[PDB]
Amino acid sequence: NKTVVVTTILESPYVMMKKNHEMLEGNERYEGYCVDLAAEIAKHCGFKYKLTIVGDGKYGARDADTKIWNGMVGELVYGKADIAIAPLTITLVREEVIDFSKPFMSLGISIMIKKGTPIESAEDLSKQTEIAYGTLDSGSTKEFFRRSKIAVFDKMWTYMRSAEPSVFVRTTAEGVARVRKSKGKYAYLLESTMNEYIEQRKPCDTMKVGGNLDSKGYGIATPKGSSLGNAVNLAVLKLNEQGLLDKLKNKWWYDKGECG
Amino acid sequence: NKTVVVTTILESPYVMMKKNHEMLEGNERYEGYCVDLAAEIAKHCGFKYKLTIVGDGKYGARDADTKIWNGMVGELVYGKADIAIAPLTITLVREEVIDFSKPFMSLGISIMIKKGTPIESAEDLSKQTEIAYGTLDSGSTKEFFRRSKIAVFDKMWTYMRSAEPSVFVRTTAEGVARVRKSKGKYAYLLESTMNEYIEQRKPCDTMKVGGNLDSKGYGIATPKGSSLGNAVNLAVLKLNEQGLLDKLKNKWWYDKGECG
Ligand SMILES: COc1ccc(C(=O)N2CCCC2=O)cc1
Ligand SMILES: N[C@@H](Cn1cc(F)c(=O)[nH]c1=O)C(=O)O
Ligand SMILES: N[C@@H](Cn1cc(F)c(=O)[nH]c1=O)C(=O)O
Repeated sequence: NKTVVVTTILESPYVMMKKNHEMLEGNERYEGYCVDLAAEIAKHCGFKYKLTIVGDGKYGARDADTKIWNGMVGELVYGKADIAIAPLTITLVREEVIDFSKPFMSLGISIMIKKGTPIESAEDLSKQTEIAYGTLDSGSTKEFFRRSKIAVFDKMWTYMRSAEPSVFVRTTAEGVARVRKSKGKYAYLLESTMNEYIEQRKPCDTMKVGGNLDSKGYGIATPKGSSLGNAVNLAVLKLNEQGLLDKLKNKWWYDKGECG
Repeated sequence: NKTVVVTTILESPYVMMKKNHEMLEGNERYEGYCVDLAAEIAKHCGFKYKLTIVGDGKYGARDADTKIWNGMVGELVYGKADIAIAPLTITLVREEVIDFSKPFMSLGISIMIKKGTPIESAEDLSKQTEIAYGTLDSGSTKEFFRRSKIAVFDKMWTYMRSAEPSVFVRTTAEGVARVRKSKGKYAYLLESTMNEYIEQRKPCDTMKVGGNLDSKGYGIATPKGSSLGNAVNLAVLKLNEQGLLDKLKNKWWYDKGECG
């Protein structure tokens, strides 16, 4: 057996640097839902591991011209990492190049607004131009709008793709900051899981509105043909059935909520 | 290529006999969410199929003594069917003997009450004895309580396993009938999906209360090593991403709701 190289991404509250990470080493430098999940998965599958933060800080997309995969998906595809344990959305294009465990968490694209913003749905956003809106610059959310044939979402994509200044952001933190500093003139489309987390964070000035636009899940990913695939999948199912995944979500989302 | 034998189960609104099934033949005799799903899956995977109703009318469990698997899982395990397209819950014990596609529908165990029943949660049920409660006699819901280490659910299991007369029912329809005819003295624990469907059916006298006890999903199942596994999994992801699964749920659950 060899130490398993785990690729993941800095995204709250999945993986975050501990306040005093400078005084720590190895896996101890990080904390979060996926850090806890990695420990449980490794324990149940019987392997030693090393957490690493994805080099380019991306989730995973294929360049239409070079055909090269970036982000965590890329690290798995090219063998730079053995497994990805992060909020990586299970999608068809990814399932074609890597393997996914059954989902360990549910989510859907949602709307985040600065409290008081006169928006209640995606339809509302699409029917007005006063309030700008966008998504994470790369990832499954952006692709959802790019590919959607649903009238409302296609109308939103047409606006976002040519809006200026750009409505796309590099990170969730940037999207949240933009919502918080735009006096209600910017709304952010992001995964419900991140939205729900931020809503319970000071200064408690954001809120999730409307229902989710879709329904999907995050899965643990391995390179196709990996000897870890089967065990990891069974571990996810066992952890869900034992109520551990629900326990972990409450721990990182609500137990220490900062908004009452 | 050979005609694919699909095993499924009579469970509303997944698979139901058309009103005039007697005048129809083959797959045309049935209608429902899973009937529509089977057609879409077959279309995308390029295969011809024959719908069959599981012989013993069960979902799938292993006898602790004979080690024999019954229900739809059994039909796959022993090669009597090539694929199962029904509301079959993805569980660890099943994943060990058959393969599951990524989930095509989300669900969680929930509580169904006759309107007016003074119950709002599982905790409420566990802390009283006036109102009896049970689950489907066999399936993942019963197993959830049998295996749960969570205090409230373990307390509920202890009561249900020895309650008399028996609180377990043979079919969902029987559980619903019992709730409807027990004047509020019986509450039924069942999958949220079925609960949500029944709530919009006349005589509109039942309702879902409290949050779900767990979070999981239904998956399409194939015998381990099946040449259909990969294609079927990709088909499920494609159908979800195209919004077809959401369209199908609205079609069979809400579009024709009977309660306003
Ligand atoms: C936590 O349990 C689950 C998380 C995610 C999923 C899932 O992948 N999907 C896809 C379409 C609807 C749905 O729920 C199913 C169950
Ligand atoms: N999970 C996504 C990445 N990702 C993350 C977010 F927080 C969000 O709002 N949108 C998104 O696409 C993926 O796997 O690409
Ligand atoms: N989906 C389950 C079967 N099943 C169905 C129900 F409607 C219910 O309430 N409980 C249950 O276990 C399985 O796969 O065993």
